[PDB]
Amino acid sequence: GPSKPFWVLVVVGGVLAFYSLLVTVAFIIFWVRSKRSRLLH
Amino acid sequence: GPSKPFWVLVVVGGVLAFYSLLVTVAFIIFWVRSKRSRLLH
Repeated sequence: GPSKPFWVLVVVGGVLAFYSLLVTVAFIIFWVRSKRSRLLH
Repeated sequence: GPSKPFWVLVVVGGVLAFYSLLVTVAFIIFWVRSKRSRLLH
């Protein structure tokens, strides 16, 4: 009647996976790439 | 009544994010690490 917990489970695992993966992974890419501090080869 | 909801939310979202993040993050970094390595010229 009031929806099953299956909703709160997909909603949490869904947003957490995209937000944590894109924000955390992108953070690593900028940390080692920015460490260069210079370009032009 | 007791079904350990918070426990599964952290365990499920914790492993899923650590698996795709640890394997994918290490995959891209190692790709340019070997190609941009050479050290044999």
